[PDB]
Parts: sequence; structure tokens; C-alpha cells
Amino acid sequence: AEKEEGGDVKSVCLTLFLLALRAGNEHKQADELEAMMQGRGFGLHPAVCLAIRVNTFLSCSQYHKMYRTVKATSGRQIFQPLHTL
DNA sequence: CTGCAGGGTTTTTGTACAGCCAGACAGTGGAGTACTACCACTGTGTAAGACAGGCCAGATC
Repeated sequence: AEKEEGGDVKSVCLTLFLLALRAGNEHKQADELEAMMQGRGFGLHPAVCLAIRVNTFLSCSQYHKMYRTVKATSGRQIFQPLHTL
């Protein structure tokens, strides 16, 4: 890190790994991994969450209720928590 | 100091071999899928005032 960046932790791990996987490759993973960080969501971008709360009329406590449920059962939580909304 | 010009630097950007796995293509017969209109039918507009005519009460003469 010192010679080529100086404190850039994320990328060194990311570029070796995605491509290392697609080395002995079935592709399946490349979709999930190429989506994984910057575009988009992964889970769902907090703006899409916010809209899907505000615009379907979910009570805050109701929303969180759902969030807990989807998180605990088979999760891999999707929805973003309240304080990040 | 500016201007451009040989080449330096490191690094891009791709082509070069050759083998190989993945998943798309195409079939099927239809499955049961997913998304579609369509059907009546709804919810939110929410309280005062002005104006005419009566006529009785009661003051004023």
C-alpha cells in the first residue's frame, strides 16, 4: 500500500479477486461481483428503499418491522436500516 | 522564461500463440408462468352569512 497508493485499502483486494475467480471460470459469479460495490445498490440503493417506503405508505415502525423480518429469515438482508434512510 | 522537437521514462492496449470451460442457440409439448385488461366503484371537497318580510314591543307625543 505505501509504494503505489498510501492507504487505498479497497481496490487492491477487488481487482485481484474478481478476475482471479473468472480465471477457472464459470461466469455466474462475475455478475454478482461486478455489481457488488459501486453500481448499484447491492443490496438496494437507500433512495430506492426510501421511495418504496414513503410511496407505498409504510409506517416507520411498520417498515422496520418488515426489515427485521426479511433480514432474519433468509438474509442476506435486502432493505436498508432506518437511520440510513 | 516561452516555443517545439529528438528521444527518454513508465505504462498502456492489444495482438500474438494454444487449450477449454460456459452458457447461448435451437427443439419440444406444454407446462404453469407472469403480467394484462376489465369491472364497478370509491375518497377528498362540511358552515356561516344576507336579505326579505312579518309583526309585536315599546318608546315618543
